[PDB]
Formats: sequence, structure tokens, C-alpha cells
Amino acid sequence: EEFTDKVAIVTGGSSGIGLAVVDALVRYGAKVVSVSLDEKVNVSDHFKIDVTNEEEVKEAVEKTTKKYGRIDILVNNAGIEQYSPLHLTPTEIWRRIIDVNVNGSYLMAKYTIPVMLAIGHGSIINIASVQSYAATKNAAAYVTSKHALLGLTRSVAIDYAPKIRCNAVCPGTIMTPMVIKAAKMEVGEDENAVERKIEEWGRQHPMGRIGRPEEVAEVVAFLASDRSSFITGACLTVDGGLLSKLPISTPNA
Amino acid sequence: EEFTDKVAIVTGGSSGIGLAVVDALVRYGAKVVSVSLDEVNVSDHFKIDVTNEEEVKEAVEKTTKKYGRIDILVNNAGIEQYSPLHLTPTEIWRRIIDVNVNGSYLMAKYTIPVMLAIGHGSIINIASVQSYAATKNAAAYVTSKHALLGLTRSVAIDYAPKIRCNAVCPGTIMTPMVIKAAKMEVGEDENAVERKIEEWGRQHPMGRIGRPEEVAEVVAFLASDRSSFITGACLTVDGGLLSKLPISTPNA
Amino acid sequence: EEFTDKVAIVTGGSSGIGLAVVDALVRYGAKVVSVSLDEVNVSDHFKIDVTNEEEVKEAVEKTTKKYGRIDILVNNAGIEQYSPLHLTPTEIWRRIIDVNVNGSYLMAKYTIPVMLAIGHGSIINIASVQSYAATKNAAAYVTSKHALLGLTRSVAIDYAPKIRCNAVCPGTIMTPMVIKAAKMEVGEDENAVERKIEEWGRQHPMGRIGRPEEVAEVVAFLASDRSSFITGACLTVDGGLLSKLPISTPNA
Amino acid sequence: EEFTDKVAIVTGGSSGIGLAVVDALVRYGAKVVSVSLDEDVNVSDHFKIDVTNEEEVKEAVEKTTKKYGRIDILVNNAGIEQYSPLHLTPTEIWRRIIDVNVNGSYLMAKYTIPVMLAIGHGSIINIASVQSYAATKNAAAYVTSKHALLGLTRSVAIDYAPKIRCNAVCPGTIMTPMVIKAAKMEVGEDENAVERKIEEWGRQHPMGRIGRPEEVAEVVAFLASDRSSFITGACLTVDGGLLSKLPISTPNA
Repeated sequence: EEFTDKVAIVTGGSSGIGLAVVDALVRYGAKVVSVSLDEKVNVSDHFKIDVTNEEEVKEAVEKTTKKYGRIDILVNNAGIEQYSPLHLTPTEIWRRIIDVNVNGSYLMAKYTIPVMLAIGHGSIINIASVQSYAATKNAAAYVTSKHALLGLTRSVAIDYAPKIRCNAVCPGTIMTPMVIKAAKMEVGEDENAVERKIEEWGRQHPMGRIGRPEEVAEVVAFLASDRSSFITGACLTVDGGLLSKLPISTPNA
Repeated sequence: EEFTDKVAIVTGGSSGIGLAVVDALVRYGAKVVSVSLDEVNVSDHFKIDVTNEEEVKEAVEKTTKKYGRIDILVNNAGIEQYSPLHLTPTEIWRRIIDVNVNGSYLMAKYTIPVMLAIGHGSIINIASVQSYAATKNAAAYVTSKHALLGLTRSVAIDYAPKIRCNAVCPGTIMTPMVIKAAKMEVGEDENAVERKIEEWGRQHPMGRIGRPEEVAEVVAFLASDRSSFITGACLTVDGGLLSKLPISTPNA
Repeated sequence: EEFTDKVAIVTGGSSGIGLAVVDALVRYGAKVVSVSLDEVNVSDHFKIDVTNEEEVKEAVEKTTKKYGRIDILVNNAGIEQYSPLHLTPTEIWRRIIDVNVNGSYLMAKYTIPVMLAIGHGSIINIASVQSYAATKNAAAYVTSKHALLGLTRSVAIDYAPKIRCNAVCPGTIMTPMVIKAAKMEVGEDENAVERKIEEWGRQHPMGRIGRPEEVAEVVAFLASDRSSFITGACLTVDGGLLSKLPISTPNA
Repeated sequence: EEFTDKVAIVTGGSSGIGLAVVDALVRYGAKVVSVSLDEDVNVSDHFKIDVTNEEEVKEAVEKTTKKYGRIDILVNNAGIEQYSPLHLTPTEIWRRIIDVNVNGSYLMAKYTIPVMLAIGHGSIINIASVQSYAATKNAAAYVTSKHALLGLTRSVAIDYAPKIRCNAVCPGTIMTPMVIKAAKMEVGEDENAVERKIEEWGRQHPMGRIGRPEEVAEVVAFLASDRSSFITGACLTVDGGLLSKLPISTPNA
């Protein structure tokens, strides 16, 4: 319990990832304030707001600071997806993904940084993706917004060291309801096709499975912790080896 | 003669880099359609804001109507504000992302189906060494240049083999943007400006700063069939800056 | 209490970094087998050369006959000489590649099948920020730390899920190698040295160089079940060094 | 034209890639010296030497300079492969691959560099691999040596700028007689199995085909040319998009 007296804010807090991050941070002693589009745990407070709405972000951050007196940790985890290549992505959907996934993070960080400066220490963990380094097909706005998020990461880390560390977590496929929905979109519903498809994505990760939301949450907690006190501006992949794998088969002398 | 009968669109075509690119391409025989905020040796100029969907659509349809092809798109429109993230005003943050990322989305959006319909294209995003690492007080800029690499990788992967999409990541290049950055740091004092530039030059292994035409040659190579198995790549044109660790060493 | 009953081997075990990894793993309850040329309450010590296959084979087989397991291997034996490439004597170049790269091949070669037979392992290679970017006059060292990333990635990919393999890439850390490096540039002069250290620290966004324990926490995290979906990764522990572009920018 | 009166040394000169580099540099005007273990008269001189034998390297560089007065361009392209994971790679095989692939390049560079500093300019091109960034299974010594080559590349670039530029070319699968051998090793010879397998590898690259040796040579020639006068210490992929591709299927929305 090393996060005792520390306050954490976590966005997309009713996500698979978000919920696991909330649970991991409460388990290590923090008070967690959760932010999401729903009313949807062990959070000390929940804010139902749109991270792209500046007045809403500002009010939430100020109510938190007023009530708890401090914010030590921000986890930017809010993010949406459109499965379209670029030229097939309508303008409002493009702008909206870049707005949610990039500007939402900027806005949270913008209002949260002053308090962390005031207080002397802070830790900002940006939940990005393996799509921050490489691209799947049909993910133009998503891949671009996750690349952005590392730039956002490296900038904050450079401008605010040593008081604030800022790092990115880059997950491969993580078991969440989104993953189920995507399988269902791709293959439909003949006998166990949905499950076989989730198992197949697992088989492309060198680990031969997909990740659990708590395995992401453990990495977030470590970055939030004094344990990682010389890591900042880093982009840690949690992807079961995916990004280091070349998918060219090879004989076996 | 290499680009004879090929049509290239380049945005930010009054730029240090845009202008040099426009010229290499003209020199190598391309018909160049220049795009910028201003009013040059090109075949067509559109004075338009790349963030204006209507103006982009119109410039791309006119070009297509007139030449019946677009072989090459160079996305080079870019703005730079100087602020750390929490001191960046929201409207300024939103505008930089809009210009540097959405303007590229928009040019590509109308250009890609033309290239697919016709057989072949080459798209080049002018990104930056700041697509890999940050300077101080450049939050929106750094974010948007990292974003461009993603747009690049995405386009490459969805549109191979017909469309090749690559990024050129320059270091400090001698351009009006760079001269201006120096005065904002050092005053309009002619003499201090050159001292500032030469200091940036000495941060680069090459010991000088780049010329816009050295960037334009790399854009030319990427637009060319010579780079026909290159796509989704980020080519640094940085005199070695990114491979340099700035910690001194005994020379012994 | 997390590593109770687990067996760790750490090479370069009286290194600054080596020593802190040793204490950290001991303090989280591991049985630690130290490897070095030297002589900390480890459970065993081997005074061997990692480039000597016989000695490596001996240390690894005694260990597994003794404990019936090797859960954790930390490759950290690492030498350095200063010389640019063409001025590096052949024997010294070969020696640095041998220790830094083959020493790791050898330890892993004997440890892997043990981990595979028993069910599980974590291997952590201590590489460097010089696995990504170069300093001057460090040809052999820079090439050898890049090689270790390839060694890491290969091992990760051939042996998942049962073995996780990852690299830690430290920035400037307060160790004996680093104090020596400073003396080699600056002299024995006591606070000339610490001026040089301060100058390095100032190159890192954090404003100071790392402590060996900051490295060992990262190694502990990677040896641990907490990082169970992490493999083939490079974790920089560099106070932001690699994410920083060393080019000044205007204020406000 | 551009290389008229220039001299280039290319190692592994009777390989598919080496052969196409030699032809490309001759087309652009160079006098080209080949180095290989073997016995192509595009070349104006050929040295049947082992790049790991310092005295041979020294003698060949020395004979080249006395003949031509100059070496403008060095292409390190000597490489051997073994298809084994680390723990199945015997010690002599491991040391020999690191030796040829890393030590061979060090040696050539070691003797060419003072020639290049004397004449005042040089361009060094290291033929590395997509295996310089990520890994196939069963390729431990090879992946290690190709990562090493990038560090060799960055060091030379850092220490010898502005007079000597040093860059790396990172090919994906290139049609070579080695690719035929690897396919043969992997599937054997039932009907067109071997050709299908080379075709399957092509399908893994976003380009949907493998590369031609000449497409690698074009990039080497650009890197040797003054056209790339501000590129140094860069590692340029020629891989049909392979390294930018995530192999996780997605739906189309």
C-alpha cells in the first residue's frame, strides 16, 4: 500500500482497462476519481463528463482538487475507434476520434499539471497502443491518434521533469468487451467463430494469448509508483512480444 | 525527365521546404500543383487553407479534371506555436492539430481514391525529428508530428501496393520558420541569429544545419520508382541528430 | 516476499548496477547466484569469465543441480573501451563483442532449456541508451549494446510464453564505470569530476543522473509476475534522455 | 554519370543483393571492386577474400587504393544465416555468424575509413535487415548481428561526420537464391510448394510481393549519392511496409 494518501484520476474509467487500473490503484492504497461517459466500483468519486469538453474537464479537476486537496496521478485512458481506412473515414468521425483520443488527453493533462507542480510530484500515464508504432488495416484515425499520444507523452515528460514524470503504456490486444465486439463484426456468429477469432489474435502474439486488463493495470501502477522514479518519456509496450515479432516463417535447421 | 507526365501536389508550397520540393519536382519534369496560403514556376496554384474541406475537395477535383491524374502528394503544410502543454491555449492547440494532422487527412482523403482509380501513387508526409523526440515548449507541434507518422504508417498499410506512403523527418533546416525561431530566442539582432543557428548546426553530427534542397532530394527519391519497395518508412534527413547521444566521452 | 523460493542469476555481480540488482532481488526474497570476476549475502557466488563456456556451463549446472531451478537471469557483464571504430584495436573490438554479446549468449544458452524444462523464466538484459543512439568514441560498446537488443528480441520471440525476455536501457547511472569515464575526460580532480557528472545530469530532462537502485527496481519489475504480459520490450531508465531533442527553443 | 571517377568496394559481391549493388553502381558510373569468398565482369576488380581475416582485408584495401587512389563508397553486404533459436545454436556457429556479420564489417570499415578521410569524403552503406528491428523465430545469431550492424552504423556516423556519411539499409524478403533455399528447407518439393511459399512471404508484406535485389541497390545508390547529403546515421527500411504492419486482422466498419 504505497499509494496511501495519493489521489488518482482515471479516464475511460468504465473500460475494461480503466476498471482494472482503478482496481489496481485502489488495491495499492490510492483514492481514485474516475471519469467516463457513463454513470457506471471502489472509486471515491465518479465524474460523468466528456473529456473533450473543456468546461467539464476544468470543473471535474477543480472539484477533485477542492475535495481531496491533491492529484498525484493521471491515467489518460479515454479512446474511441472506427474501423475504416483513411479515405473511407467521414470528416466528423475523423475529427471526433482525434478530438477524443488526443485533445481529451491534452485537456486532462492541462488542468491536472498545475496541481502536480504545486505539490512537487506527479505521474501521468497515457494509455496508448501497439498501434502507436505500427498499423493494422482499417484503423486510420485510431493509429494516428495513438501515435499523437506518444508525442504528447514525450513533450510533457521533457517540459515537466523532474516534478512530473510522463510515460505511455502500449498494449497489444487486451481482453475487453471491445475485443468481443470487433471479433463479432469480423466473423459473425456461426457456432464458436467469435471465440476462435479471439483465440487466433492470441496466436499472433508471441505469448500465444491476448492480455488481461489487470496486466495493463500492473504496468500503470508501476509507472505511477516511486519504483519507476528514473523512467520518464518512455513508451512501455505490454503486447506479449507482438511489436518485436516479424511474421515471416522460417525453417528450422 | 523522370517525372514527365506525372502530376504532383505539394502543400505549404511557399515554405522553405515546400518551395524547394516544388522546384526539385519541376526540375525532374513533374507538373506541379502548388498549394498554400499565399500567391513561382508551377503549373497551378491554389491559395487555400488545407483545413477547409470544401477548398481541398475543389482543388483536388480540378486537378483531377484537368490532368486526369495525381501521381504524387507531398503533405507539407505545418504551423508551430511555442508553449509547453499546460500553457498552450485550447484554440491554439486545436488549430495546430487541425492544420498539421487534419489538413493531411483531408488532402490524402480526396487524393487516395484518385490514385487507386488510376493505378499508382506516392504520398510523402513531411514530418520532423520531433516525430521521435521532444524539444521544450513545443507540445502541440511534437504531438502533431508524431501523429503524422501514424497517418503515414496507416495509409501505407491500407493502400499498398498501389499507393506508397512515407515520411521524411528533417532536422534543423535553413528555412524562414527556423530563422524566426532563432529571433524569438535571440532577438532580431542579425549577428546573434547566426550564432544561434551555428550552435544548432553544432548539435548535428554534420556540424551544420540542413538545406531545404537536401530535404527536397529525399522527397524526390520517395516520389520516384527508384524507392518502389519503400513504404511505411520514416526517413530522417537530420545530419545524424537522432543517432547522436549528447553526453561527452573521453577522446582517448 | 514476491521472489521467495525463486532462483536468480546475476552477472557482473559487483558492478554498480549488478550490485543493486543483487540487493534488490535478495530484498524481495530471491535466492541469488552472483557471477563476476571478483569476490553481499548472495546464496552462491561464481568467480568466472562469462566468455568461458566451460565456466559458464559449470556455474549453471551446479545452480540447477542445487536448487532444481533458475527462474531469473539478469545479463549485466559489460565492458567498455573508448575509441572510434578505425582506432579500435582488433583484439579490443573482439574482446568487447565477446564479453558484451557472447557472454550473454552463453549464459542464456545454458539457462533457457532449464527454464523451459521447469516451466518458466524471466531473462533481463542490461543494455543501454547506447542501444539506440551513439556517443563519440564508443564504437565497440555501441555496437555491442545494439546487438543485445537483437538478442533480447530473438529470445523473446522463440521462447514465449514460457520465457519472457526484455532489455533495460539505462541513461547515465552513478556507478564505477561512470566515475572512471569522468576522470578520463577531466582528471582525478575531485570536484572537477562531480562537475562533469553534473553536466551529464543536466543533459537528462530529470536534471540529475540515475541511481543504480532505480535501475534495479526496473529489473525487479521485469523479473516479476507483475510484468507477465511484457516481453521483447526495451525499457529505457534514462530520466527522459532518449525522448529529448537537444535543440533550444524560445520561452513563454 | 553521378559516380564517374568514383570507386566503390562491395562485399558479398556474388550474392543476389551484392550482385545488384555492383550492377547499379556501375550503371551510375562507378568503378566497382567486388569482395566475396567466391571466384561478374561488370566489376573492375575482384578480391576472393574472407572479410573476417584482417590481413586479407588490409591487403585488398591497400591494393584498391594503389590502383585507384581512392575509395569513395563502401557497401558492407557480407552476411551468413543459421536457422536456430539461441539455445540450439552451437558455439562455433554463433561465434562465426557474429564474426562474419559484425566483425567483417568492422574490419572493412576500419581500413576504408582512413582512405575516406584522406580523400576528404566517403559514404558507407551497411546492408542490414528488417531483422535489425524485430525478430523471426529460429534466427538468433542473425538477428543479434543485424541489430549490432545498426549500432556500428550509428557509431561511425557519429564519429566521422561531416566527411563520411554512414547509413543502413534494412531489406525485407528479397528474391535471392537464399530465399529459394529457405523455402526449400521449410516446405520441401511437393508440386509448386516452394513457389507458393515464396508467394506467401510476399503476401505477408503489405506490398503483397517480395523485393527485387535491384530495388535494394537503388536505395544503396541514393545513399552513396550526394542527393542524400544530409542523411547520416539513418537506418532505411526497404521492406514493402513489413515493419509498419501489425498482423492483427480487423473488421471493416
